[PDB]
Amino acid sequence: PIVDTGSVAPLSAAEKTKIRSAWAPVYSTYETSGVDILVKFFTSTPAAQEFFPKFKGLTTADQLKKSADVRWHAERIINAVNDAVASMDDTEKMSMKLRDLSGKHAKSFQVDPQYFKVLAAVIADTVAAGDAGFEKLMSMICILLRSAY
Amino acid sequence: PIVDTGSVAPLSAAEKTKIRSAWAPVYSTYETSGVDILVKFFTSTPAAQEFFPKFKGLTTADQLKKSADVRWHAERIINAVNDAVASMDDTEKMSMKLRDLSGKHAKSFQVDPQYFKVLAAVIADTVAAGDAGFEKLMSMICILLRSAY
Ligand code: HEM
Ligand code: HEM
Repeated sequence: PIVDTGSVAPLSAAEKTKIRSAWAPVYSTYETSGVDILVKFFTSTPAAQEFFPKFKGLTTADQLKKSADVRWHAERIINAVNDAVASMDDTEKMSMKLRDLSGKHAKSFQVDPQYFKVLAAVIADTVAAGDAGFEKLMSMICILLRSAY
Repeated sequence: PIVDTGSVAPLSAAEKTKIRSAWAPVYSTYETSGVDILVKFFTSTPAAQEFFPKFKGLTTADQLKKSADVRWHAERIINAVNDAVASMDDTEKMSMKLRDLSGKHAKSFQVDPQYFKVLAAVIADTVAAGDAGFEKLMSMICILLRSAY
């Protein structure tokens, strides 16, 4: 399961390879994947909706997929994950970028840190449901995303 | 015409209104608009191509529209303009964000500052060809984008 506290063991060359494979297809059409992942997370997790101000009024999954605000937010989130995937070999660069992002979530967007893993899970199901390796990569991302809180 | 030096007169309430109108449709489907604007700029301005490292190998306009790298870069650029459009009433906020962006272009991406206006022109043709008001908004953006150089 995905964790957002403590530490997780490094990624093995084997795990990185599977991740890159499962990711390629999804990121290949990130504009669609991203929106589905975000629309899914948003609709099924009511408690977290108050944190998407620009989505006020939107409710049906159909309205969301059409809002340019939703698409932009999804494209940015989905590309952040991609940056992480592209940096599995430079864990130092991966950290700097995410810690920076952590700060923005805590100081500006003011989002409750508990949902990072909830959304991470949706991304995991969609990309490679069941793969522990990918779950490990999402854990690193969640742990770093909470580093500024 | 669009300028990237000196200063330009403030935007009148009348100009801001036309801008918001011409922009709404374009930004409404920014993922497509952005890619066309960028693909157009890139293909017709060979001299500036060396500054898009992630596009090495890409040549036909068809290849570009399919690359995820091109789409992401276009979506980011097109949204930067949108941020500016959304801030015409808070020229102070508009400056901070752009100056920051100026620094990135000069210190990291290392892009030749002369093309800002060339691309700004393509964005102007597409959005509201001929409108001086919109050209004024693009000038503010180019002047600020060169402030770090
Ligand atoms: C793996 C999880 C997540 C990733 C990788 C992620 C990534 C990002 C990225 C890259 C941005 C763009 C920031 C910028 O424009 O500078 C962003 C913005 C934002 N994120 Fe997160 N995010 C995550 C989870 C969440 C969650 C769970 C929430 C809400 C419960 C959230 C709420 C926001 C908000 C409110 C913004 C600001 C959007 C705006 O006003 O334009 N994020 N996030
Ligand atoms: C109105 C004009 C322009 C705007 C508003 C604009 C906006 C942006 C934005 C918002 C980014 C994202 C930066 C980030 O990821 O933090 C960016 C990246 C970039 N821009 Fe500009 N840009 C403009 C013109 C240009 C021009 C003319 C060139 C090249 C001749 C250029 C080359 C780059 C490069 C190389 C990147 C880095 C892309 C990457 O490696 O991910 N930009 N620009």
